Amino acid sequence: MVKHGVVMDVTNVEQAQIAEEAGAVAVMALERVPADIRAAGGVARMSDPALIEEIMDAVSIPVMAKCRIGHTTEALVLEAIGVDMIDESEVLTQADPFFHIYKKKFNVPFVCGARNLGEAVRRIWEGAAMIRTKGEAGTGNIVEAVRHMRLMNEAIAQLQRMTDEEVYGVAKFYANRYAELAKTVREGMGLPATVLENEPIYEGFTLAEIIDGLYEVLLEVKKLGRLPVVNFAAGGVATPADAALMMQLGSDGVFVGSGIFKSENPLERARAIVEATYNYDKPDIVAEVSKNLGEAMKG
Amino acid sequence: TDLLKKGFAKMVKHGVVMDVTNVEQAQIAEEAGAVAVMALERVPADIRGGVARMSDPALIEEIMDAVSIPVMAKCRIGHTTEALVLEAIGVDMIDESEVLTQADPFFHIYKKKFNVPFVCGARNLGEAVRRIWEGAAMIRTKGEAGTGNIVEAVRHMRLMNEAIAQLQRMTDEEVYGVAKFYANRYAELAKTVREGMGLPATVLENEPIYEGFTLAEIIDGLYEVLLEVKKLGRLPVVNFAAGGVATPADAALMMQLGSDGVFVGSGIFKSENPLERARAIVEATYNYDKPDIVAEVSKNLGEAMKG
Amino acid sequence: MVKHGVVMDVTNVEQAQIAEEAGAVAVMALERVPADIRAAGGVARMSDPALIEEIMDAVSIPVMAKCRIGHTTEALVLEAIGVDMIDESEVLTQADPFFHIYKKKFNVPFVCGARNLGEAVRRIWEGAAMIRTKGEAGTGNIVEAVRHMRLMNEAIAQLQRMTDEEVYGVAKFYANRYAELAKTVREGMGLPATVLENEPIYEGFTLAEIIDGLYEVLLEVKKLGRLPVVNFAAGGVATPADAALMMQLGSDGVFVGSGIFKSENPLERARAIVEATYNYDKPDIVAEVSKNLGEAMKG
Ligand SMILES: [Cl-]
Ligand SMILES: [Cl-]
Ligand SMILES: [Cl-]
Ligand SMILES: [Cl-]
Ligand SMILES: [Cl-]
Ligand SMILES: [Cl-]
Ligand SMILES: [Cl-]
Ligand SMILES: [Cl-]
Ligand SMILES: [Cl-]
Repeated sequence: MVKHGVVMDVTNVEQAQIAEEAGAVAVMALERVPADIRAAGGVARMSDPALIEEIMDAVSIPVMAKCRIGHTTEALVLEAIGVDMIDESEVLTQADPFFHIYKKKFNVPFVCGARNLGEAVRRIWEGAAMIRTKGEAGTGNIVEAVRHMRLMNEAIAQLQRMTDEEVYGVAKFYANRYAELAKTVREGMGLPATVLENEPIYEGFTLAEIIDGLYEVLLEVKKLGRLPVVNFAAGGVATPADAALMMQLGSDGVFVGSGIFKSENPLERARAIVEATYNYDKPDIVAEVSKNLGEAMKG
Repeated sequence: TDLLKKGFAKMVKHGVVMDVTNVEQAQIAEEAGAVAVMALERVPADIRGGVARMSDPALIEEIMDAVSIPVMAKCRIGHTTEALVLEAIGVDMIDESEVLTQADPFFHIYKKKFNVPFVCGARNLGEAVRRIWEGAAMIRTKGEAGTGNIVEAVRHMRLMNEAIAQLQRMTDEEVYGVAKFYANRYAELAKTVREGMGLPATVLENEPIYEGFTLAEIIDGLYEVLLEVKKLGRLPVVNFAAGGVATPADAALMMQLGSDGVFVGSGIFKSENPLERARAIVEATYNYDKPDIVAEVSKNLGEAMKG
Repeated sequence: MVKHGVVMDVTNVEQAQIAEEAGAVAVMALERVPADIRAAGGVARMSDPALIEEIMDAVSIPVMAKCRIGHTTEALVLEAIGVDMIDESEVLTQADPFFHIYKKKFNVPFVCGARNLGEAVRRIWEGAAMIRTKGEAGTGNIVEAVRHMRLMNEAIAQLQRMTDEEVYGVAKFYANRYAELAKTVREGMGLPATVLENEPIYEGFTLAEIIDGLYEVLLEVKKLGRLPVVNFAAGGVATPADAALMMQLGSDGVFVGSGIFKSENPLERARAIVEATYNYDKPDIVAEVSKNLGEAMKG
């Protein structure tokens, strides 16, 4: 699993090689860049396995691929063809409106997006091995990534000031999202929209067991003062300064999709973002690589 | 028929039913491995600007003569006459579908008096139970035909499975309470009419409201179907997924969610390579628990549909 | 512990002996009959130990004594002088407005009043060895005893139709009464009137542990189809027919306070109620003993 660096979105062999040449730590194989996914519209699904394999053969760095949220068979396909990591992302069209994939039963690692601590804890409990503190992919606006990293940092800072009993109270609150389907159905059957805490609602787990599960993850967060899994910033990174900004905010690394290939000079731009990510604390370097970089993505 | 209706349905389970608009497609569907075809003038993706009605009987007969596998056809909801026409020309099964323009805003066809079996759509348990009590021999947990977005089909199967899981934890008295709630939909016309006559929008439970049945009798009917659902832990009839199946992985997903099979409309003929695509969906449906097979048939399929 | 029969309230040696002569299964020693306690007013407390001991020496049947609700030192005194059973009753002036005595740490058995299933379960969990389904002592009106026995029977009948998961939901609901003090105090400190389920609130037990505790008692009730401890009816029994009525409703026996000594012929009246309680299913006997019984308590 990647721990530092820049993960780049690529749509073909040429881009995958450009990414590696630039210094990417890994690539994200997909048929449509996020920026083009928001505009195009339609239903964005898992990419053709043949395209992903072609990319896997074209580079010597890890290859990631995304599947729709809740689409466990798309994920089983990506695992079967051997991708290094699956990204269950909101970038694509959600397949299951109630539940995310139960990632723990898979062998391949998953990276999941999260807008706040509650989402991160829930994704981690279901099996995520890496978290993507995302904002809004395809916009080229770093504010969304910043808003969420701020929300994440503040939530963790406040969690560290709580007693375990108060942390359990947070776990209990975060667990409610899992009972949404059960309550909706009960209402549809003419009964109150409530649930018993000892009835199965997700993968055989009862609300009570889910609470204990989120509680154990929150205790890890409290002890570490951060998420217990690698956490990269994503969505909106368009310039070397944006990348460096996310690192200063505590990100372990960054994901870049539209910012590179939707800009004027992809290779040069990519190298610059890679250098800024490794030297986020060196203004002179960030400044030099941003010099004469050319047009950046609109957004 | 009674036993013959469910007899036909059990032979289509585990397979893929494909929508076709002509002899060529029907034939492609057959060589692809479809268990049956759904004949119609325009696929759901195209259906969605005007009034979509039953297809010309001549077009359906041409399709029936072009293939050796069974053929189904659609009729508008509540359109008893269209259904009677389809039965007369000999289709193997009638699909009272919401993809077509609803003809009766108050009631669905009373399917029990027909000889030919019916397949009806359902968004949740309540709808499935009412369609089944009306006579449906098959249910398709519908979603959003024509969008190529599997989310709709998933939502409804999730709702169906969760409701059935909750039903099994109830006593018979509690199930009766659910049947009572489900039956209210049949009294809508009666209440609206009473209000129009200047009286409270209420109804007496012993007055006829549907096909001669009183609300009280309808509740007992729904109650009996619910008891069957409770005993079996699933619907008492074949249940297929329908909606946005556009890829082999989508079909495999529905099967893993418990579907007995899948209906594919726009996903095949609105794609780049119809025959190849159809073949891949058929194999993915038969081997939904085989990641390697699903992956294999997904490679180099070409562009799919969207919406 | 008594299992059948009539328990009578006595205020002196003469009454205690009358009670035994009549056939009482045990006596309840106190300085003021309930009917006179409601009228008199003032603060009703534990009786003088000397009076209780005099009664203990005057009879050959068990002697009970009451203490104020929550008054654990009054109870420790009754235990020290050797009473056979302590009755923590609402007949006397409540001493602790938040909690009842933690009866489990005592050696002597306790009998507690209950108006409904929730109260019975809570009293049983805190240690009660016997329950008194009471209505309104001192009134001579059997309706209060009947109302509560009806409420008790119906609640148990409905509990038997529930799954364990639903029973837990009832246990959770019944447990809330214990957090009243904690919520009041938090509000007094300027914070929301809420509590964390893992913080101590009663005898070191957290709300969560109390819930599991009430849940285990409810499972016993569900399995038995009745309370897991002896259950007598009390308050309002003034005639032989009243006693027989309570037995037909499912009572294991009856407590009689005002009905006997506040009537015209105590001894004769007491014997009649004893006979009616043992032959509650024999109208001819109930009728014969009610014949020429004389004036009954007003109320
Ligand atoms: Cl979430
Ligand atoms: Cl509960
Ligand atoms: Cl973190
Ligand atoms: Cl309906
Ligand atoms: Cl009526
Ligand atoms: Cl089913
Ligand atoms: Cl209480
Ligand atoms: Cl809590
Ligand atoms: Cl009882």
